[PDB]
Amino acid sequence: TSLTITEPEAFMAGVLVRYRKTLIEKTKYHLGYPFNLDLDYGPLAELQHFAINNLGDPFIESNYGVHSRQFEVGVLDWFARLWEIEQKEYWGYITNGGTEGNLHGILIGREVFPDGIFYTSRESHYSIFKAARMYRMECVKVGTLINGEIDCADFKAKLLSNKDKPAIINLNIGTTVKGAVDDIDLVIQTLEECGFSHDRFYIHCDGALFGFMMPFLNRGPKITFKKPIGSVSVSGHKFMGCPTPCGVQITRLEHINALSRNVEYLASRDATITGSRNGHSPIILWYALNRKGFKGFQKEVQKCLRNAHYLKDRLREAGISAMLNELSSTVVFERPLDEEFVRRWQLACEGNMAHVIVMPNVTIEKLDEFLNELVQKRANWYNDGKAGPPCLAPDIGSENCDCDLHKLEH
Amino acid sequence: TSLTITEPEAFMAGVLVRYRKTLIEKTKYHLGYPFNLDLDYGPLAELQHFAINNLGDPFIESNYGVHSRQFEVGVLDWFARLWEIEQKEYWGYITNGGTEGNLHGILIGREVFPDGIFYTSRESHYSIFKAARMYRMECVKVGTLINGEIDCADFKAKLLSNKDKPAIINLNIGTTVKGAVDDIDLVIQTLEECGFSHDRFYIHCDGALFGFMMPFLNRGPKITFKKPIGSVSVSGHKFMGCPTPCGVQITRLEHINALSRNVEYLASRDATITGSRNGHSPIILWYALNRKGFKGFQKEVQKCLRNAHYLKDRLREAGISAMLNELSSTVVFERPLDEEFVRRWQLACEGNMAHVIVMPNVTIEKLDEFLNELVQKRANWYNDGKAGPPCLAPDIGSENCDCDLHKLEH
Ligand SMILES: [Ca+2]
Ligand SMILES: [Ca+2]
Ligand SMILES: [Zn+2]
Ligand SMILES: [Zn+2]
Repeated sequence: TSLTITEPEAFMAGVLVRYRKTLIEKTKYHLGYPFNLDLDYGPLAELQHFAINNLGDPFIESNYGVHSRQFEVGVLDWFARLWEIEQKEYWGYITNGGTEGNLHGILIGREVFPDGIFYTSRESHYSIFKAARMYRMECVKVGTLINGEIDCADFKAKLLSNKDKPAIINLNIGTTVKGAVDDIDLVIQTLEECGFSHDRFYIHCDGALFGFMMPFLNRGPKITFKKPIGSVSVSGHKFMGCPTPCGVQITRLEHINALSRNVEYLASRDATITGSRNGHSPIILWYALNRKGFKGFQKEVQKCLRNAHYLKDRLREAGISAMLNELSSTVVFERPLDEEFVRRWQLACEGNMAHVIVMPNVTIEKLDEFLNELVQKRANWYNDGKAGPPCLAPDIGSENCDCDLHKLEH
Repeated sequence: TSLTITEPEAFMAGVLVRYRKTLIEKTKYHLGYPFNLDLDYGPLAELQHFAINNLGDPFIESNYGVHSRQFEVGVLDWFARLWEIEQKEYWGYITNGGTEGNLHGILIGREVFPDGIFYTSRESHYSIFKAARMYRMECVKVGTLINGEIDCADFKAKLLSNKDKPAIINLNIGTTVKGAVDDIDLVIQTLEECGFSHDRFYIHCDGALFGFMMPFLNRGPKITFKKPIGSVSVSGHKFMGCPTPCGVQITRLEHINALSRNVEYLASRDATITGSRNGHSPIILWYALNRKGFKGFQKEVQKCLRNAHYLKDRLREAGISAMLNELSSTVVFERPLDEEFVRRWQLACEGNMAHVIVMPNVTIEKLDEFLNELVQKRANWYNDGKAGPPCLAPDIGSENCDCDLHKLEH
């Protein structure tokens, strides 16, 4: 459905009204992807009048004056507080998304250790493997437990067979498909007891969704630069919500010296992946953090976990295979067989799993509308004498599978 | 000037009114950077209500439904027509800027030729060298004529000393500082006559500013995939104008197969540098191309060249060193000595050069306000018996220098 451009009104603002309609509709039924669709930023749309560009370092003002560094630096300072690094220990910037933050953090680690072996789990986001290939790093794929966590036994095994070289590591704070959280503490411990001291490994934390969310609980492996991590990224258009993709990458200031170069025509430094940078995003994220604070976010997070547990419980009671990890708003379940149902609710699918990500816009009323439809349609899919439901035990563990075999065991 | 975030109105919408004021002011006096500040996109700011995300390939719809691919594909088709490649010969996407397009095009070339030597001029944008380092390519810096063009003699010399390996080449369609245009035709010719056939070289065209502008003249070395180029990038927030940085990268479809990988949870492919992608940009660029067409752009371009020639002429008549290349809106001139004057007009500086880029928002009335101030202040800078003006002959040629020595020669 492409929309051809013709040489020279009505036809154009006609299109905006129709498109706006299809977006309202798509927004109503969206469940599959970790994007917060509850956007409360109406006062800021004045600013679409200016060409805001934070071109260069956030902490060194370029000669391009139409920028939002006041906001950007505010937001970054908040993130530094959130992850416990002090003003004079940290560098970072507001990115174009979680994949830019991954490319930045992995690049930083390659520069700390050019001979470094790179390690990540099999359930790392495609951005991580893209980065290693772009960067010509040796990528060792570490195995994974049933639930998605990195397997620190297989990790240990792999560390010891490359004991000469330093270790560069990506950890998944909330894997894309299953919503697992790599055990930072155990990973650190495993390194130390294979004779990797702090000065022979670099850890990047990919927290595109859950990295934002986890500091608002009193639970789980804390993300803090008091541990020997190297950098942490988050996507701003995931939990916080932002009309355009953005994110936040924060690293140790010591680490940024190897990337940072003066660029005379900016009167700034280039330590970012990008050149020109979105300067609306920093304002949008500043507005949100201010309106809501750590209390407003903690609420939204706790309600999202509650609503995911609800969804999971309702699915199990309908005898549909489903899992929800401890620290997660990602409900993995039996992949709907009706692919037009998949497209209507915009579900992400891998193999025999689909998932719903319960973002602030995802309400109980909306989960019920969905469970209604899914249950009605499921009845026509696996009726005798057709094959009967797929077994998700290999994906989510047999405790969570409700196929013909595993429903009996519970 | 950072802006601290505090836990919970007036204080916030107070800030927006003050910030909006400083942006109006900064927009009034901006001359140094290639950003079109004449933004006519008021009807589209409704859409800041949606989380538009073109996540994945522009031509394969992902399951995330809140996207602008209708627009994106329209815009890309227009660019394909503009650079003369047919619907079934080309792939491309709307990027986050000219640096993403550079990283994409250089990556494509590295995959066509993994053993390839990379060549660019000394006056390539910092993005180009950043890419080669990120990508661990061998970068051979080719020398440059006075005016900024790549020196195809020094090119030839360098080609022949690496005659075994294939050649990957970046060409600067409008260099950042001086506004030069690498001679594509001559570069091609030089390759052919050093025994590089089409299947042993890849050319990327960096056209962040002037790549958009040049097809609207009947002059200069035409950008066309009928010649053996590999890819062309442009920045959308440069000439066309866009509140957020964006761009357009177009390559040959044959070339994209080496990067493109299916990602099951998108139900799309990943052939981009990025993951999540701005889906407002494609709409903004679609609106602009439609309102104005090839006629509206041709006008804006011709007026920008006219206004640059004006600025240059006025500068020479005040006996201020200045150059304007043939195919350029970039007026290079004696770097103001008053750095607060530099910051007031937001000029980009390198060495003894500054420059004004004459973008559609840059009017004659505004150029005159600037020439007035510059001329008044210049009188206090080089009065006897202080040193007298710097010599820009090494930078811009002695025909364009008006120092104490070279002003005599003309
Ligand atoms: Ca329960
Ligand atoms: Ca003239
Ligand atoms: Zn089973
Ligand atoms: Zn001179």
